Amino acid sequence: IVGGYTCGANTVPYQVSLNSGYHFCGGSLINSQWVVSAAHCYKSGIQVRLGEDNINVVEGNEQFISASKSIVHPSYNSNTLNNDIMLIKLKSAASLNSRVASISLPTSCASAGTQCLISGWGNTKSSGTSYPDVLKCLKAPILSDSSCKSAYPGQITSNMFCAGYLEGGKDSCQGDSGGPVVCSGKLQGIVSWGSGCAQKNKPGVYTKVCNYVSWIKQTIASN
Ligand SMILES: [NH3+]CCc1ccccc1
Ligand SMILES: [Ca+2]
Repeated sequence: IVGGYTCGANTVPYQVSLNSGYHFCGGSLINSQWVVSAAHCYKSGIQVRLGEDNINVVEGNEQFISASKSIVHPSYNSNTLNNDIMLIKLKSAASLNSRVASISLPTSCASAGTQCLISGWGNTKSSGTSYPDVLKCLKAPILSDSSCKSAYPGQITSNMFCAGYLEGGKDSCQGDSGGPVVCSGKLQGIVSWGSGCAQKNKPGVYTKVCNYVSWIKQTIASN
């Protein structure tokens, strides 16, 4: 996250870190046994780390549960990043409390103008690199579909939205991938892609979760 603030320990209780010996992607807990992330975060041998604030320090609220199955969206295209969403099932169910909690799926798509919370452990510089160890938070509005398509001519599908600031300085960034965009207490987006980070007229692009709600529900009902 570039241009954000420190969230505070366990103030984003649905936030997960996907670990393969190191943090590589964020994710969101949608119930005690299922995590949703970006399909471009797919990897074998994922351990899901819940209850994290400092990802380099065991602070006491963590639950490290290995993944038993990962399901990438059947129409994920890695060249266009259309349908950049995947589900991860935990080997055992997470123990849910004030600090580890699932986030609700949407019943409505969020509109342009809606303010949202984006969070992650990704890079905090738009030029060069500095990775935080504690979770960073950013409040950003969903942008109109027409300013999104004007920023990324020919690349925005109906399964994407833009969120952020057209004049840059504030954005999600590398390592924030797969993480949550929560608007009014519902998961509306997944950190998916963009052109660099926090650049003028290059806002973050996010997977539009409301389009995927019945694939998610069907898939967890059957796996
Ligand atoms: N400018 C969009 C933000 C972004 C950039 C790279 C990876 C994930 C998110
Ligand atoms: Ca920790």
